[PDB]
Amino acid sequence: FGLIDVKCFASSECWTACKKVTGSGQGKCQNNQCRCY
Repeated sequence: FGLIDVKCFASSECWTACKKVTGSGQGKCQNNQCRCY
């Protein structure tokens, strides 16, 4: 679904990230990248 490359500080950031772009705040960080569903 959502896959991005911006530095995760935590999965919970990916939420605000995915939300900033779209709103689809349901996500998880990988390593230092991040993904929404």
